[PDB]
Amino acid sequence: NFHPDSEAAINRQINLELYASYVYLSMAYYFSRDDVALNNFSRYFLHQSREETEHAEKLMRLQNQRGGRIRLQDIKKPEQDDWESGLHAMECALLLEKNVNQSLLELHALASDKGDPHLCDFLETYYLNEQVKSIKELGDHVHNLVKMGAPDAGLAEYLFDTHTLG
Amino acid sequence: NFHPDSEAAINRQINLELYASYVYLSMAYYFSRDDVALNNFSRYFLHQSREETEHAEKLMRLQNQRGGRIRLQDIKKPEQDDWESGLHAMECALLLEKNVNQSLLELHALASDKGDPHLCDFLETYYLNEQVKSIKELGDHVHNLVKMGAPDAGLAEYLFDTHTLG
Amino acid sequence: NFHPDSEAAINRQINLELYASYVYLSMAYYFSRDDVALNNFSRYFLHQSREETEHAEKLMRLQNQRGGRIRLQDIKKPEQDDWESGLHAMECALLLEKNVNQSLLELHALASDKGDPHLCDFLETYYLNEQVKSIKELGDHVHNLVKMGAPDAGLAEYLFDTHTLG
Amino acid sequence: NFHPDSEAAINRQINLELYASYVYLSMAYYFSRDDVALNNFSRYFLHQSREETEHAEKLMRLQNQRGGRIRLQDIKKPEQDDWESGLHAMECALLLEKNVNQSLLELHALASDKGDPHLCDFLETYYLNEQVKSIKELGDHVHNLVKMGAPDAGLAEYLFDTHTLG
Amino acid sequence: NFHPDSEAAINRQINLELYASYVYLSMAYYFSRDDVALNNFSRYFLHQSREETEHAEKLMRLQNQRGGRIRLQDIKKPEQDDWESGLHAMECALLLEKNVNQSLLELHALASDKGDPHLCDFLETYYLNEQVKSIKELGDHVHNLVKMGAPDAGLAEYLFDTHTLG
Amino acid sequence: NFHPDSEAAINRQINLELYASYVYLSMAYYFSRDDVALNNFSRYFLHQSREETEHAEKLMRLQNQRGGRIRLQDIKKPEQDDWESGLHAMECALLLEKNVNQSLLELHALASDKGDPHLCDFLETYYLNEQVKSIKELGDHVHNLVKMGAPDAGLAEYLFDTHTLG
Amino acid sequence: NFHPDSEAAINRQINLELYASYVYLSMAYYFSRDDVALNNFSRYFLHQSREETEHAEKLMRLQNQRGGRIRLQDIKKPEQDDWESGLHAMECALLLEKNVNQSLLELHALASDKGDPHLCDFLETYYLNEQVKSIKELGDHVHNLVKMGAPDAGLAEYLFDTHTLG
Ligand SMILES: [Cl-]
Ligand SMILES: [Cl-]
Ligand SMILES: [Cl-]
Ligand SMILES: [Cl-]
Ligand SMILES: [Cl-]
Ligand SMILES: [Cl-]
Ligand SMILES: [Cl-]
Ligand SMILES: [Cl-]
Ligand SMILES: [Cl-]
Ligand SMILES: [Cl-]
Ligand SMILES: [Cl-]
Ligand SMILES: [Cl-]
Ligand SMILES: [Cl-]
Ligand SMILES: [Cl-]
Ligand SMILES: [Cl-]
Ligand SMILES: [Cl-]
Ligand SMILES: [Cl-]
Ligand SMILES: [Cl-]
Ligand SMILES: [Cl-]
Ligand SMILES: [Cl-]
Ligand SMILES: [Cl-]
Ligand SMILES: [Cl-]
Ligand SMILES: [Cl-]
Ligand SMILES: [Cl-]
Ligand SMILES: [Cl-]
Ligand SMILES: [Cl-]
Ligand SMILES: [Cl-]
Ligand SMILES: [Cl-]
Ligand SMILES: [Cl-]
Ligand SMILES: [Cl-]
Ligand SMILES: [Cl-]
Ligand SMILES: [Cl-]
Ligand SMILES: [Cl-]
Ligand SMILES: [Cl-]
Ligand SMILES: [Cl-]
Ligand SMILES: [Cl-]
Ligand SMILES: [Cl-]
Ligand SMILES: [Cl-]
Ligand SMILES: [Cl-]
Ligand SMILES: [Cl-]
Ligand SMILES: [Cl-]
Ligand SMILES: [Cl-]
Ligand SMILES: [Cl-]
Ligand SMILES: [Cl-]
Ligand SMILES: [Fe+3]
Ligand SMILES: [Fe+3]
Ligand SMILES: [Fe+3]
Ligand SMILES: [Fe+3]
Ligand SMILES: [Fe+3]
Ligand SMILES: [Fe+3]
Ligand SMILES: [Fe+3]
Ligand SMILES: [Fe+3]
Ligand SMILES: [Fe+3]
Ligand SMILES: [Fe+3]
Ligand SMILES: [Fe+3]
Ligand SMILES: [Fe+3]
Ligand SMILES: [Fe+3]
Ligand SMILES: [Fe+3]
Ligand SMILES: [Fe+3]
Ligand SMILES: [Fe+3]
Ligand SMILES: [Fe+3]
Ligand SMILES: [Fe+3]
Ligand SMILES: [Fe+3]
Ligand SMILES: [Fe+3]
Ligand SMILES: [Fe+3]
Ligand SMILES: [Fe+3]
Ligand SMILES: [Fe+3]
Ligand SMILES: [Fe+3]
Ligand SMILES: [Mg+2]
Ligand SMILES: [Mg+2]
Ligand SMILES: [Mg+2]
Ligand SMILES: [Mg+2]
Ligand SMILES: [Mg+2]
Ligand SMILES: [Mg+2]
Ligand SMILES: [Mg+2]
Ligand SMILES: [Mg+2]
Ligand SMILES: [Mg+2]
Ligand SMILES: [Mg+2]
Ligand SMILES: [Mg+2]
Ligand SMILES: [Mg+2]
Ligand SMILES: [Mg+2]
Ligand SMILES: [Mg+2]
Ligand SMILES: [Mg+2]
Ligand SMILES: [Mg+2]
Ligand SMILES: [Mg+2]
Ligand SMILES: [Mg+2]
Ligand SMILES: [Mg+2]
Ligand SMILES: [Mg+2]
Ligand SMILES: [Mg+2]
Ligand SMILES: [Mg+2]
Ligand SMILES: [Mg+2]
Ligand SMILES: [Mg+2]
Ligand SMILES: [Mg+2]
Ligand SMILES: [Mg+2]
Ligand SMILES: [Mg+2]
Ligand SMILES: [Mg+2]
Ligand SMILES: [Mg+2]
Ligand SMILES: [Mg+2]
Ligand SMILES: [Mg+2]
Ligand SMILES: [Mg+2]
Ligand SMILES: [Mg+2]
Ligand SMILES: [Mg+2]
Ligand SMILES: [Mg+2]
Ligand SMILES: [Mg+2]
Ligand SMILES: [Mg+2]
Ligand SMILES: [Mg+2]
Ligand SMILES: [Mg+2]
Ligand SMILES: [Mg+2]
Ligand SMILES: [Mg+2]
Ligand SMILES: [Mg+2]
Ligand SMILES: [Mg+2]
Ligand SMILES: [Mg+2]
Ligand SMILES: [Mg+2]
Ligand SMILES: [Mg+2]
Ligand SMILES: [Mg+2]
Ligand SMILES: [Mg+2]
Ligand SMILES: [Mg+2]
Ligand SMILES: [Mg+2]
Ligand SMILES: [Mg+2]
Ligand SMILES: [Mg+2]
Ligand SMILES: [Mg+2]
Ligand SMILES: [Mg+2]
Ligand SMILES: [Mg+2]
Ligand SMILES: [Mg+2]
Repeated sequence: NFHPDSEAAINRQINLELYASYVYLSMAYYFSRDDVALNNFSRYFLHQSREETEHAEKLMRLQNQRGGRIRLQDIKKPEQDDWESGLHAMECALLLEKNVNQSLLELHALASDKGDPHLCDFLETYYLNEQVKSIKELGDHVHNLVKMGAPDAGLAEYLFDTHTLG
Repeated sequence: NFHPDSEAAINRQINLELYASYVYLSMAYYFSRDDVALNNFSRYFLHQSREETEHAEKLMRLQNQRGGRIRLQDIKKPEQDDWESGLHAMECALLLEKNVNQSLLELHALASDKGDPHLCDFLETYYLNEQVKSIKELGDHVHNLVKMGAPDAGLAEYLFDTHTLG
Repeated sequence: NFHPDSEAAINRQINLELYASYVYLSMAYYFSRDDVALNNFSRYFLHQSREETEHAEKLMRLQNQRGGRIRLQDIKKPEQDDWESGLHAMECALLLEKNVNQSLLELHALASDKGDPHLCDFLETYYLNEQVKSIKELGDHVHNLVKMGAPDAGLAEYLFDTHTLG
Repeated sequence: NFHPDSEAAINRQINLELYASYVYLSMAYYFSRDDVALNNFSRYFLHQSREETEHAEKLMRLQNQRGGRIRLQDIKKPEQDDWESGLHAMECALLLEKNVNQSLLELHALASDKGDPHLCDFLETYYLNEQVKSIKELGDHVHNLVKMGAPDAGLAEYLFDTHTLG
Repeated sequence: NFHPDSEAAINRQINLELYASYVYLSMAYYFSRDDVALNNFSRYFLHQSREETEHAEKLMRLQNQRGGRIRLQDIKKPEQDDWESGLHAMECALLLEKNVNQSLLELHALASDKGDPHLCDFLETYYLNEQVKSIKELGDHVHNLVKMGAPDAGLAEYLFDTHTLG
Repeated sequence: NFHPDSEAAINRQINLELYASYVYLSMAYYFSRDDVALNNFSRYFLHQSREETEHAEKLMRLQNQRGGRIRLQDIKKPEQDDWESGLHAMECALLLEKNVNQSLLELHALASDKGDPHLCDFLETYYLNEQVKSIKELGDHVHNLVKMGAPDAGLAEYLFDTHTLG
Repeated sequence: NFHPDSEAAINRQINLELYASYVYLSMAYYFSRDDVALNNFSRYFLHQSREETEHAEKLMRLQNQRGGRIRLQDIKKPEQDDWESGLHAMECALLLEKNVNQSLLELHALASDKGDPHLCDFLETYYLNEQVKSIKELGDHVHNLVKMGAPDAGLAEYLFDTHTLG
């Protein structure tokens, strides 16, 4: 029981998860630049990158298990190589995770229309809550950074780096 | 002491390592397809993918350490999604690793011309021998698979999967 | 296989490493002054001093191993006894390490011209990367200190001392 | 109690054992070639090489203990550098070990004629049975390889490599 | 990327390392003669012999890894069977190691001309420093033995044997 | 309670301790020369060098604790780079330690005149007895070396190196 | 299967082994004399005495096992009570062990003539090699002692006692 629009949509989500992994990887190595040097922001985003790779692998295994055929696409480069500040990176990540969430919600609605409860359950089990938690955590971080005066307050990002992300 | 052609070439190698990671990832999930089902070929290529990601990260850290600026590019999709057979995948990997090697050798020669012994040493230390070992190992595997009659001999790939890659 | 210009240059590097050790020692005891009292800056620079002594000893052992004759020179005093601030000391260290690096690069180029691959390898193995890492780390520290408002912001150096150098 | 023909014959056996060591070393590195890649054949022959070196050292110690003078000779190269197949190498080894055995039997007969029971006992204790066991084991291996269809059956040597020599 | 002059030169070095192994083996069993009986000189040279065999095996593995073909030659006998004294053996070893070093330096220069950085790095990593250390250690031993009055001073070699080589 | 002549004198002693450290370092690497090769003399003098660095650091901490200002000077090179023999080095060290002792005694007398019991106690606690013990130990060593016939007796320094300094 | 000449010859060897035990016992207590005082020579010879007693007991058990009748004889006193020097004792022991060896070889030849392979094997297993090793070891010791200048060099025997026999 597996539709072609479903196979295709899963393949599209695979690519999106790999893109998310790459964005986070880009931010991780931005924050270990010599003129940024926020080593816990770096570690934070590196860990998120690795999570996103696992998100992609889970969908690839789903595709294999349902007898679909994985069709990989180019992984697009992140839209910035200078992420400007710890606050700006967090805000960009929050938007990324909200766009990923809405793609997952779209995929869920497609699965519901197709009467594919196995795909709905897979998404609900592995993706939808983790996305909500991600979105909440990034939102938390953005709020704290703004309240502390980032990015122009000289100490906000340094102190956020050593305590919250430490 | 860091040239712009050098920075650029390192960025090009970063992208190539990420491409290699993606090729191996593609082969890993080909071999767990229901009409392939060579689970040790899958594990083998998955491990190689993860190594290639580390190869890319080491160059990104080098770029940061030398004060260069990482400039990421799209990661191109692998040229096949059906890798046809365990032998064909191994042959395709051997070619990939030889092309990666020749790009690394080109980068080494650029570094030598630029009088950048730190970059030469980095490459020699982390890349050139691992590439030779990789190339040798894949060559070993290709030879064994051909000698056993792959891919048309029904038992060659199954038995290679359970013993050599087990 | 060992040239006299090579022996001489190694002796010059020995002296430079011992000078670097002395500079760091001077900064270590500046920061435990009663009107400075940044005890983790002190510990940081003391550790760097001890590393530099080991850098000098490794070259002395190289000289002995190659059958050269160690010729020691006066170790010059550091150019300041009041290092003014945690930021100023870090900036002065970064410059010192860049000058040491360029002396090591000069020695490497001399060894290459002399066809002395043992000396090239020794330098590449023990010196060139450690210098790049040092330079990067000091650069990181300088950037963080400036961003936090050092030296005139009353809390920047205190907080850098307790977190980054803690 | 030690004859000159005896001293000379022991010296000749020393050289023969060292030759055997070298043959096995040659076969070990043949089987780790990229177009052979039988890593357990390689390990097997490498272990035999090391045994043969010990066989030579025991006779050198005997020579020293009896007050004879060790007179070393050139160690001849093995007669092939391409050993052609796992079966052909095993057959060549069996012949080598039979020729070594017959040289040891000749030495034993010389010792018996000379009334040198210490040399007879040394040979019987350390050499003659190990040779018979070697010859039997190689014969076992040759028989199994032929029965399985080596070298032209694509799987015989691979499977012998992974099970018998694993 | 592997030249025929390179393959040939590596094969020549293999043979030279095996020759060095044999020289040391010859000296080891000289010093356990009943009219020499310097059992720590014996152990010392025996250990050096085993190291040299490993030096040869590393180059054989390099040859296999680069896709070259190992071509073994006769291993020549050492030029003496009576090494005359502990001092004379040490002096002969120092010369051997200097000749081996110069052959390795020649091979390095060949690799540099051929633009083969993998071979340069292999040599620098595994051979050139060990040779310098060897040469220094043997030189140390020769100097101590001469200063103590060897070989004609009845106690020099005995005492060197029990303390330095003990 | 801290005089300017006192601050100055402590600074002069700091420099003298650092000079002593450097002399010992010079002797340590003399005795690991290939034409000296007395590795326990080397270790002995290396340990003394490290002690002298600690002697200097203790006075720097004293200066900081009393609110004085450390003023570092050039560290002069040792007066010899060829220390000639194990006996000559020991004799030169004994003289160095006696000159350091007399400088410490001078500093103590200055402190007594200034009514600075904290400085007197510091010196008595950390310096004066260690100096007497040092002087006695070096004197012991010199006496033994002369009695054994150093430096011209071929075995005196070798045997002193392996037993007393072992 | 046991001849009377064989029984008799074994009885003669028993007595010879007991004589050897007594000689060594005599030398052991010579070297603990107050005007000799070489306590490791003493321990060495005492251990050899105990070995010789075991050599005699093994032949007595052989005699009992073969159904022969042990016929003991007087144990003659050693031919000296003043063994003169550590070198002279070692030389006297070497001669004793060579005479014991030749008696054992004579017994072996008798057994061979009598077609008594059990007695030949007993001798070869327990006696002939131990004798060769003994003879070699004593020869080693004699050579070292002469080379060091014994007995007239005041330090040769003392130093041999503390190192070789320690
Ligand atoms: Cl899967
Ligand atoms: Cl695409
Ligand atoms: Cl950008
Ligand atoms: Cl911003
Ligand atoms: Cl923003
Ligand atoms: Cl900020
Ligand atoms: Cl980094
Ligand atoms: Cl791009
Ligand atoms: Cl395809
Ligand atoms: Cl295929
Ligand atoms: Cl194909
Ligand atoms: Cl197949
Ligand atoms: Cl199995
Ligand atoms: Cl050294
Ligand atoms: Cl100077
Ligand atoms: Cl100043
Ligand atoms: Cl400042
Ligand atoms: Cl400044
Ligand atoms: Cl501040
Ligand atoms: Cl031996
Ligand atoms: Cl020959
Ligand atoms: Cl051939
Ligand atoms: Cl064949
Ligand atoms: Cl054949
Ligand atoms: Cl086969
Ligand atoms: Cl290999
Ligand atoms: Cl040849
Ligand atoms: Cl000779
Ligand atoms: Cl000589
Ligand atoms: Cl000579
Ligand atoms: Cl001697
Ligand atoms: Cl302090
Ligand atoms: Cl000054
Ligand atoms: Cl001098
Ligand atoms: Cl002198
Ligand atoms: Cl003097
Ligand atoms: Cl001396
Ligand atoms: Cl019994
Ligand atoms: Cl009687
Ligand atoms: Cl007597
Ligand atoms: Cl005598
Ligand atoms: Cl005598
Ligand atoms: Cl004596
Ligand atoms: Cl001693
Ligand atoms: Fe996680
Ligand atoms: Fe995700
Ligand atoms: Fe996400
Ligand atoms: Fe791995
Ligand atoms: Fe790679
Ligand atoms: Fe690769
Ligand atoms: Fe460190
Ligand atoms: Fe340094
Ligand atoms: Fe440094
Ligand atoms: Fe805190
Ligand atoms: Fe074995
Ligand atoms: Fe053998
Ligand atoms: Fe054999
Ligand atoms: Fe199996
Ligand atoms: Fe070793
Ligand atoms: Fe070697
Ligand atoms: Fe060597
Ligand atoms: Fe100490
Ligand atoms: Fe001192
Ligand atoms: Fe001192
Ligand atoms: Fe001793
Ligand atoms: Fe015993
Ligand atoms: Fe006996
Ligand atoms: Fe005996
Ligand atoms: Mg994709
Ligand atoms: Mg996360
Ligand atoms: Mg793009
Ligand atoms: Mg873009
Ligand atoms: Mg539902
Ligand atoms: Mg549900
Ligand atoms: Mg979830
Ligand atoms: Mg996330
Ligand atoms: Mg937060
Ligand atoms: Mg890229
Ligand atoms: Mg791999
Ligand atoms: Mg594309
Ligand atoms: Mg394509
Ligand atoms: Mg290198
Ligand atoms: Mg590598
Ligand atoms: Mg690989
Ligand atoms: Mg294989
Ligand atoms: Mg200097
Ligand atoms: Mg450091
Ligand atoms: Mg100055
Ligand atoms: Mg100045
Ligand atoms: Mg380094
Ligand atoms: Mg540093
Ligand atoms: Mg920092
Ligand atoms: Mg020979
Ligand atoms: Mg064997
Ligand atoms: Mg030949
Ligand atoms: Mg031939
Ligand atoms: Mg046997
Ligand atoms: Mg064998
Ligand atoms: Mg078999
Ligand atoms: Mg050869
Ligand atoms: Mg060695
Ligand atoms: Mg020859
Ligand atoms: Mg010759
Ligand atoms: Mg190089
Ligand atoms: Mg290099
Ligand atoms: Mg090396
Ligand atoms: Mg060596
Ligand atoms: Mg020495
Ligand atoms: Mg000073
Ligand atoms: Mg001391
Ligand atoms: Mg001066
Ligand atoms: Mg001077
Ligand atoms: Mg007191
Ligand atoms: Mg004291
Ligand atoms: Mg001292
Ligand atoms: Mg003393
Ligand atoms: Mg009796
Ligand atoms: Mg014994
Ligand atoms: Mg009597
Ligand atoms: Mg008598
Ligand atoms: Mg037997
Ligand atoms: Mg025996
Ligand atoms: Mg005995
Ligand atoms: Mg001895």
